[PDB]
Amino acid sequence: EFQSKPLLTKREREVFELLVQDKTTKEIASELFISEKTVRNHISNAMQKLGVKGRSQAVVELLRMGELEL
Amino acid sequence: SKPLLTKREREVFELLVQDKTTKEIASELFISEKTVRNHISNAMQKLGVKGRSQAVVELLRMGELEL
Repeated sequence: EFQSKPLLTKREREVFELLVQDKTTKEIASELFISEKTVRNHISNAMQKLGVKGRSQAVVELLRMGELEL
Repeated sequence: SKPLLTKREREVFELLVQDKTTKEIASELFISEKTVRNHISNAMQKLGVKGRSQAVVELLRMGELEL
């Protein structure tokens, strides 16, 4: 309706939801049927969108924003 | 189940979730960057996880960190 689209794309969110369950990037790639490079690319793009340098800070910010659950 | 962090280990994570690099943490807590990495590693081992983000998520789960 009028709310803006989530900052994360669908696939970025899937990667992050696996990330918080302790999966390695190989396991995420295997689960999502994509290359590891693609997993890294998704993590990288999401952190450039949040303007943070590390995965920890991406997770925290995403959690603050309601874009990721736990 | 419930692993206990020392004062320093908790402090490092508390600073970590405020978007500080290890360099900055080292500066604020008046210790070396090596010592900061050591506290992080030892916390990760107590928590049974593989990286910093997983440590943060497990501490959030247990109620030992707040955002």
